Amino acid sequence: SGAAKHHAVRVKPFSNATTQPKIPDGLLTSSLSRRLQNVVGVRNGNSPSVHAGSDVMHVVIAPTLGVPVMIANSAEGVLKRPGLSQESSFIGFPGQTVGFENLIESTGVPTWPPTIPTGQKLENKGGFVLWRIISQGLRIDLANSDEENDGWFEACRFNWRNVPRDVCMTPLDGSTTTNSIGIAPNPLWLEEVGYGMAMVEQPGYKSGLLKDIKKAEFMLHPRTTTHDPTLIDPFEYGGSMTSSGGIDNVYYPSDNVSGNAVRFRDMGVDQNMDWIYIRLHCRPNNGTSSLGSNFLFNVIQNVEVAFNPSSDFAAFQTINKADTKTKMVADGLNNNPDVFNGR
Amino acid sequence: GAAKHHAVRVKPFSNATTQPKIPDGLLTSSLSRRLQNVVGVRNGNSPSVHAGSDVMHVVIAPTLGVPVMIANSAEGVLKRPGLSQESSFIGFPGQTVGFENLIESTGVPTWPPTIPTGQKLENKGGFVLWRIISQGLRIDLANSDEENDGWFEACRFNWRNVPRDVCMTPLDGSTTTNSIGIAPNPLWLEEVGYGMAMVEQPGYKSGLLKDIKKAEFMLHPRTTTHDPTLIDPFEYGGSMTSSGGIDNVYYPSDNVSGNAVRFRDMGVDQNMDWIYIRLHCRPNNGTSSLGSNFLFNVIQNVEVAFNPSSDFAAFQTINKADTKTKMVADGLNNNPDVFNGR
Amino acid sequence: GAAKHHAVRVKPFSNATTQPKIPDGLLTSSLSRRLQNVVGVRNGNSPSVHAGSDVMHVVIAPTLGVPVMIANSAEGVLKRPGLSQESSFIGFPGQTVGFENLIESTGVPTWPPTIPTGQKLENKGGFVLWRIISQGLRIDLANSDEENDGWFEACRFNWRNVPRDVCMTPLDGSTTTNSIGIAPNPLWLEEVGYGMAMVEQPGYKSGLLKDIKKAEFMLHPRTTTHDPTLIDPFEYGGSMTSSGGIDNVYYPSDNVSGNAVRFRDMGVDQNMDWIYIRLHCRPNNGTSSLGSNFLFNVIQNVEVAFNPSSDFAAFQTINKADTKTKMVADGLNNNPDVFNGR
Amino acid sequence: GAAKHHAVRVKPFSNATTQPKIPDGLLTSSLSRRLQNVVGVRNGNSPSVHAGSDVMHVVIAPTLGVPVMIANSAEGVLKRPGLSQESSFIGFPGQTVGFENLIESTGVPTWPPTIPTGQKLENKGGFVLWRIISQGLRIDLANSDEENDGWFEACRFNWRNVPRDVCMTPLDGSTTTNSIGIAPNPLWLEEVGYGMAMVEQPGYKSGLLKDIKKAEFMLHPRTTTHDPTLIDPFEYGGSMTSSGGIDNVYYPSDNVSGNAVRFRDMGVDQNMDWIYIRLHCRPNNGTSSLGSNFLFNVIQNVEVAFNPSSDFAAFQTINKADTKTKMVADGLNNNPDVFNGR
Amino acid sequence: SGAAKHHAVRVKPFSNATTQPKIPDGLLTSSLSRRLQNVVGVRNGNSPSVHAGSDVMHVVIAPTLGVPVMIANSAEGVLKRPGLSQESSFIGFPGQTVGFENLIESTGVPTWPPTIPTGQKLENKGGFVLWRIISQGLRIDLANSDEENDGWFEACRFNWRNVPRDVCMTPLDGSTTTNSIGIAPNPLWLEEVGYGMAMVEQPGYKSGLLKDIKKAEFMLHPRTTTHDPTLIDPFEYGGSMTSSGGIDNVYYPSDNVSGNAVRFRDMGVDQNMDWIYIRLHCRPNNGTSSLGSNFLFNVIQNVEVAFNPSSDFAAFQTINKADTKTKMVADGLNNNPDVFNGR
Repeated sequence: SGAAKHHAVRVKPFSNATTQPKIPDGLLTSSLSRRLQNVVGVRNGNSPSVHAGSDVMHVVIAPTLGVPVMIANSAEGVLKRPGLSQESSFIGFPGQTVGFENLIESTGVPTWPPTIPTGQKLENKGGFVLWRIISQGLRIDLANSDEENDGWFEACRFNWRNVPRDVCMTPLDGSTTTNSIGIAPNPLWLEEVGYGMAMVEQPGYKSGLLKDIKKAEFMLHPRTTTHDPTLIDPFEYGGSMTSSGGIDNVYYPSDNVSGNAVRFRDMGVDQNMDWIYIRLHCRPNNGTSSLGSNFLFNVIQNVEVAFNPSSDFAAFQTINKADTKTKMVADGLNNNPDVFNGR
Repeated sequence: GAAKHHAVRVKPFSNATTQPKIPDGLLTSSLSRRLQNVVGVRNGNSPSVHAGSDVMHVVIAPTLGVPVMIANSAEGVLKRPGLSQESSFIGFPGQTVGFENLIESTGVPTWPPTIPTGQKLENKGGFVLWRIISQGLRIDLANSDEENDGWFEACRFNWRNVPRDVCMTPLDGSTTTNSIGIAPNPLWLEEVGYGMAMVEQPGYKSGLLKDIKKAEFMLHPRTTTHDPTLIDPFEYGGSMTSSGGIDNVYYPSDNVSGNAVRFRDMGVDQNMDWIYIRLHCRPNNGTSSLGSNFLFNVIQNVEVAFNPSSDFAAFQTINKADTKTKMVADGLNNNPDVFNGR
Repeated sequence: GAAKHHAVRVKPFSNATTQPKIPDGLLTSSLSRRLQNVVGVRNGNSPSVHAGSDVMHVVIAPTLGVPVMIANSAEGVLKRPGLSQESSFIGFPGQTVGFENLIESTGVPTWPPTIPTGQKLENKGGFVLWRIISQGLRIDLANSDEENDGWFEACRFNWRNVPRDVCMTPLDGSTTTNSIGIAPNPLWLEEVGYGMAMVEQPGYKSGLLKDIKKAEFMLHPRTTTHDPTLIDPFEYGGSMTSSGGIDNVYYPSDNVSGNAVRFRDMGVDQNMDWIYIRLHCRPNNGTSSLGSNFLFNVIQNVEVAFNPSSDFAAFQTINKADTKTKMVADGLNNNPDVFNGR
Repeated sequence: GAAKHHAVRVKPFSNATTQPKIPDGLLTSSLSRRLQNVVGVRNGNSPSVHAGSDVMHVVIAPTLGVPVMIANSAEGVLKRPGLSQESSFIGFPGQTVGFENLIESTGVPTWPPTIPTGQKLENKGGFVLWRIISQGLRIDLANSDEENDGWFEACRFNWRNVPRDVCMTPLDGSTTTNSIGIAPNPLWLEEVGYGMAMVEQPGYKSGLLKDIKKAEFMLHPRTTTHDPTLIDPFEYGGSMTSSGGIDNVYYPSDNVSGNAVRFRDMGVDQNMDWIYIRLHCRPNNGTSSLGSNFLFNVIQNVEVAFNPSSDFAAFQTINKADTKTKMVADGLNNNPDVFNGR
Repeated sequence: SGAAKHHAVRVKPFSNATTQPKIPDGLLTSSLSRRLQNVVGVRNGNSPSVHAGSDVMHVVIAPTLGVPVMIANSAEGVLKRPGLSQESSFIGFPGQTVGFENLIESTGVPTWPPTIPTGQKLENKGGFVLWRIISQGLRIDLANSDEENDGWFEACRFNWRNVPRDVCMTPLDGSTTTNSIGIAPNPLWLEEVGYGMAMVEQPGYKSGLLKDIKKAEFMLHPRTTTHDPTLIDPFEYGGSMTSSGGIDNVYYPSDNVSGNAVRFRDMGVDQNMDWIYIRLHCRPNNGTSSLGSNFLFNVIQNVEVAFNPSSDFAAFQTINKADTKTKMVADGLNNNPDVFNGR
């Protein structure tokens, strides 16, 4: 049937079954989908202070809108965020429908970084307010030569604590300056949960060699029950959002109890999905004799949205027909807690 | 009888039962009311706001109490001159649903609200959880064969969910009664509706006004579970505003306050889509052409869970889940056509 | 496999499994705890508030940690004299659930809260998502056969959903311990309970106190997806309040603040209904006649999704969806009878 | 799977799918858009060109973006007085297709073109290959029943294929907007249309204007492979021309230049035929009798192959060949009747 | 049936069949289980005296409670235990239910290292006294690059001689200082049995290359007969326990004939299981031109316990139902003496 391609994309995020996947449950009567993808080379960094004497690169793949991947202790992170935000780098989906634009609220002039405490406005540029994740996957390949392919990795999926300050907003293209913004997992989660986490005790935890990580594939799991959409609400902020104050330009709620913090958390995250945390114990990188482990990151976030009539995409929307196999497809998918499976 | 419930679900004006429900077993004890109103509507002769324009703009939204807003209406021109797009509203007065505005400190009922003084929007329905079983609109042109020209175009759409797109106004369509309901805000036309490319929306249709009596407009639900809407307590000051004139149409001052989002959530069944209609009517200039006369028949079938303090709580019955509910919903919403035959 | 889960769903006190679930596959990885408590309750001898009254008022609510509130109990009269309707609370101390009040600036645990100074209600469970698999109360008249007179009446109702109808108090029923849960507020009796004509409510039943040992009260879930509740971070200054006395029962200071709605949403499983019970007991004069003594047995089967930091995360198991879940829920909630044969 | 595609093929206004295709597997990766427009058209009141004439001449052509040209319409009389036969154009503004006139040396967009200075007609779609899945026109007499008199006649014909029979004008029907499409040139009426004895043409039909609401005009494709059209880069100086007036209707200055043939080939899907319609309307004297007012509804379902630079490239889907394509096309084109029952 | 997951964990210690495995024989009427796991990077050390001129790392995986793995001649062992206790390192299960706490008996104040000869008390902190091993496995992966993956290994399982001084107590987390204690195989076993053992003569002995050890999986074998639980008895000691006197803080019975020695041996070891001894003939490590072989150790000990009513875990206990396939599952498992099998 026609739902076969949708189910295939549901269980295999990188599947080539269809360019316009859907969750065939009939929730979004008329909707369109985009397969957001990005491929980036990532290398563990040589940090002077924050990750001094550490060859561990920390990866969080989260169901956030636009910037699902956060990497701490990457060379790009050390370059772009020196000593700030855990020297992290972000992989997002620039030049694709989703995203926001920061404006000065009083005048409407786009502005990045935000000039807080002055009033700001995150303008939703996607032409949609309801969105959900069909499936989200990450593929990591060790791109070093055979004489430098040493190291290992550990990974586990987990139930996120839903703390507003665990998510942040950063440019979709991974820079610190472009005013096309997405929602990313905050590096603050690493130093409050991630670094101290007892990974081995999490169900589904797995480990392996970096030279074999190219055979692994990490994907988030949805619920077996109906996958409710996330509603993007209007968002304006003054001092209710904050950053480290440095050139990293990673902004997150100033606290966890304000109404803005909860609104930001709810609108920026698909809370039907789980999170995955990966530690890459890489080849050392000191810049003189060891130059770290270079990786190939391939992240795909399949998203279904309901476009509003003002959008030019509203003409392309198609009908979402409910299928009888959707629930059992999802249950079969999420009945295995293994953090990764073979490609 | 699940068959009668399904019949009402797919045909809002069906007479299968007087107590329809969504037979999914979500609300354990509940009671439903089929809110209805019949109103005559004519495109207005506005001096400035719609000067020279023969288009009457109709929005049918899944709001509690006042589903229909009509801009460039003769009633709108008379009641709300030069304000709120000279709109008129069709609601459900004298039926259980509704609110009453009070001055919060003293408790004195007060309409229009005395902003910035603290106000309270008291829920008078005796319920806090509500949902829409089905909503329908029927329009008939009431002109003679010598005056029955014109055409219409309509489409359903996914609403952008902006708090200022909804407003609160008297249920009976007046500006003073103080039996308030939630309506689509005429400000939606100024920002989305007027400049909207209707022809590009899926399910868009057009037709002649003389043939609109054979059409029927209904909102479409989701195929999945139809979650109910919760009415929260509502007190406000400067967080709500209006045009400041005698139109007495009030709405959130901005789109970002907590009150704005609470108002949006509680006033709208966000499981249902919206429909927009443009009526290209006979000109109404006041001297040589006197417009198109319409009969509007709007029905909103609502299911609520009454609280024990209500004088309707004793009449609640059980909601029994039926197997065919999802199939009925999917069959209903699989066709995006804005209207069908009656 | 899922038969034990269904058994616990329909029978809260069933011995089928120590780790029940709602087998719908909603929480992929989750663990469950069967929160239970057995207490002895007798009607009190109030000097002023319930002076001369022989009625104990019991509310069974789907609140996290302290589901039962008893007004005009001996323990209520002793611990909370002339305050909060001299009510007692039955909670689940020493088990996983609960909060801890802190001074926000320093993090030092502190009970009672030092209003209006900034307080933080730290969630001490390792979970943020929780839902009630099933909740039930058993009441046993422990009086001698010679003193078995009296009668009771009960009803289930759709809850007002007002923030001030819920409160926070120590889990162990005291006023001093800094392990806090969420309880139905005795203010609900003042506003709704006392003035309710219970006999009119659907599913209302009455019986003799000597036959209450054969009855079982249990809340009714929905037939649709039992969506979980999210515990949000909570910090309060003047947004919470109390009677000002030593009863230390704290609740939102109004029904409209952001904290009020957050508290109400996070503390209550809104997929369940509430139960109100009136116990008409033997009089308690304090010296010679000690009224009626009961055995209260309340069980709240809760499913939670533990976060990584929790030591319980290692024990979580996979929730597999079962085909009979909807049928079981609908069969359970299709009967509005407030109690069924034990 | 392909049933929806066949439905759109035989019924241009069908609601089967928002992304139709010709399922022949010609374009491996492609996306489709259903270009539609609904306009009100009434016969004009010309001072000189159509002075005293009640006939509107309508050409439905397979031109990219502006398929319909109406001569002697009120809008034509207003926008293009005494020029280009006082014609109106119905195009598809704001949708993907269209061009932009530039000054060739600087690249600055400029409309009208500054002949004889070098101009460039930049293709603003992200595609170079395009073909028409199906094209149809619906005409509705919007006059009152009292004023429903008049008749119409129509025929389909094999097109001359002369470059000056096509022109470029703004997509939105204006004379000033710099979003350009390809339209049938009103010069074709002067050379062919006006002097045509329509009654002799095969498939010719006539009817009453009051019954045109029951008719549907659609172009007929071939039964063989529907080969796509290629949009070539186009730069022109004196090779294009206009009447010299404010109507801004531009067409090749002769029929033999390389640019003339390139323009003709790239702007027209030559696998389709054309349709000529004569509407004999009520007279329009400009003050008391306003002639006949129609509702024009034209849909052009187009399949394109987007190039990598386009943002639409990500949305392209695989065109799978179907066994029923040839049968569907042959069944469609085997009937030369100019219109069929709506 | 439901016993399928239990049998799967019985035969595959790293199986993801269930998070709460059991031995479905109906011995422990009401019980709860924990899957104790730890993942540690291990490298053969460069010792100056004890393992001078030796590239052999000695691994013993024993059915001891909490610290099943002992590695001699590891870099961590050379660092933490210089010249003492065979320069060994231990992989245990910290932060998981099992373990002990050392106290001064007279005052009850926790104290590590013990201040012997003064009276000490090993306080059982698990909330249980009856325990048994469902299954125990070890996975070793060579984490060197392809230009440093030289070496080989040999392994054999054996029947332990049950000498009390062959086991010891050491912190669960592998340090020498944390007061959360477990039971480990004593390095003294190596110099009395292990170093001189004729490994090739033991049935089931196998050998291979270090670059292929990642395909091997070592697991202990239980008896085919009923798996009796081990009872943890109260334990207090003065001079009946001893160490080398150095900063290694590895403590073991002072002799083999005291009542305390036998009690320690019986309570700390599941004597229904066999032992495995592995020799890793690693790449040389001299600190100037060869830096040894780096490994990834992944050890899992699946344990079933009966919690006492004072424990908070007593509420979570489930019923142990006897299954008809348990005996044949165990017999099929232990009928092959091969020291390792493919993963």
